[PDB]
Amino acid sequence: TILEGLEAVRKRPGMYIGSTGERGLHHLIWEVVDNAVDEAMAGFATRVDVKIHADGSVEVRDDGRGIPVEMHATGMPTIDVVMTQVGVSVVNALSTRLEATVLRDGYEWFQYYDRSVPGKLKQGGETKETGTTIRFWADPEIFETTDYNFETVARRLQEMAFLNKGLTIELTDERDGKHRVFHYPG
Amino acid sequence: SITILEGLEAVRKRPGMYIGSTGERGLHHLIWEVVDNAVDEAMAGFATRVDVKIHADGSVEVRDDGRGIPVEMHATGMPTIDVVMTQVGVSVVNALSTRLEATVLRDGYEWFQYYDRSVPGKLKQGGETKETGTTIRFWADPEIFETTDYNFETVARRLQEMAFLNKGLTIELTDERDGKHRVFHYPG
Ligand SMILES: CO[C@@H]1[C@@H](OC(N)=O)[C@@H](O)[C@H](Oc2ccc3c(O)c(NC(=O)c4ccc(O)c(CC=C(C)C)c4)c(=O)oc3c2C)OC1(C)C
Ligand code: NA
Ligand code: NA
Ligand code: NA
Ligand code: NA
Ligand code: NA
Repeated sequence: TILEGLEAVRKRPGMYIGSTGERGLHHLIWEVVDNAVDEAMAGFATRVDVKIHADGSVEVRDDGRGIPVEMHATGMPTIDVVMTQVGVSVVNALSTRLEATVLRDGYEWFQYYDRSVPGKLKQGGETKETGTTIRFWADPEIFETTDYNFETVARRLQEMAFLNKGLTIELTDERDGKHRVFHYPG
Repeated sequence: SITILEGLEAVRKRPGMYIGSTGERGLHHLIWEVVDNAVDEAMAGFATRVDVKIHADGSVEVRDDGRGIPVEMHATGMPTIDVVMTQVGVSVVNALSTRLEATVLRDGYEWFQYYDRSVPGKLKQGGETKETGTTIRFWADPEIFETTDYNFETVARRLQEMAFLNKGLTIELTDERDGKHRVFHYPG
C-alpha cells in the first residue's frame, strides 16, 4: 500500500508535480527547499545551502531541528514515514535514489532510499548540532530533461530569501562553479 | 572471511602498528592514506585533479577523476571495491572509521557503497555516465583517536607539498567548518 502510493506517483507524475518537463524537474528542488525554508519560518533554521552536483543530484542542507528519526506508531522511523507518505515522498518516488543525513537527538543519522525503498536507518556519532541534508537523483525515465537551470533556481532562492527576511540561502553549481548567496536583513 | 575480520580487528587493537599513534599525528595519517591513493592514480597518468573537503560533521571527503576503484565481482564472491576497502592500504582507514562511503564512477555507471564499522553494505548501481573517478568519505572513530579535530594548516601544508612534488596536478582543499580553502597547481 505504501509502495502502491509511490508507484501511483511514478505512473502519473503530473498529478503531483504538474508536468514532466523542465518545470516538473525543477519542482523536485522547490519541494525540498520549501521543506528547509519552513524550518526557517518556524524560527529554527538560519541557513539553507543548495548544491547542484555534476552527477545530476541536488543536495539541500539546513540547520533546522532535523527530520524526526524516532520510531513512528506505524512501525518505521518517522523519517521513513515522511519520505514514503508526505509531500517530499514525491521527490523520493521520482528519484532513483535519495539520501538523508539528519543531526538530531544528540547524533548524526544516515538513511538512503533506493527507488524509494528505505535502507536501515543508521545511528552515527554524537553531535549537539541539529539539521537536515537531503540529496536526490531525479529519475531520467520520468523527466523529459534532468538539466537544472542555475538562473531559474537562483531567481527562486533569491525570492524565497526576500519573503523570509534574515534567512541566508546559498547556491553552488558543481558543473561550472557558479555560486550565489542571497540574504535580506531581518 | 574470518581472516578478513581478524585483519581489520588487528588494526583496531593496535592502530600504532599501522598509523604510528592515536593522537593528532595519527588522525592526520587517515587523510594522507586516502589522498596518497588519489594522487598516485593521478601521477600514474589517469587523473588530473584531487579535491579534499573537511565536512562540518568531522568527516573527510577525497574525490579524484582517476579510473575509479574497480567494482566488478571478484574471484572471492564480493565486488573488487569491497576487497580493496577490507584488505589493502585504505582498509586501515575503514578499520579506524565508524563509517566510510565510496561513490565510484566506473564501467559506465555511478556506484554507491558504504561501510558501517568496515562491514560493507550492498554495492548499488546508479545512473549511466562515461565519467570515471573515486570519492571516499570517512568518519574517524573517536573511540580510537584522542582527537578527531583535523588542523586546516597541517592539511594545507601537506597538500601544497604533494602538488609541488606532482607538477601539473591540481589539489583543492575546502574546510566547511570555517570556510577556509586553498587551490594548489604547479605548472608541469
Ligand atoms: C522533510 O521533512 C520536513 C522538514 O524538512 C526539513 N528540512 O526540516 C520540515 O519542513 C518540517 O519539519 C518539522 C515539522 C514539525 C516538527 C515538530 O512538530 C517537532 N516537534 C516535536 O516535538 C516532534 C517530535 C517527534 C515527531 O515525530 C514529531 C512529529 C513528526 C513530524 C514533524 C514529521 C514532532 C519537531 O521536533 O520537528 C518538526 C520538524 C523538523 O516538516 C517535515 C518533517 C515534514
Ligand atoms: Na505539488
Ligand atoms: Na510541500
Ligand atoms: Na538546528
Ligand atoms: Na551517502
Ligand atoms: Na577519470
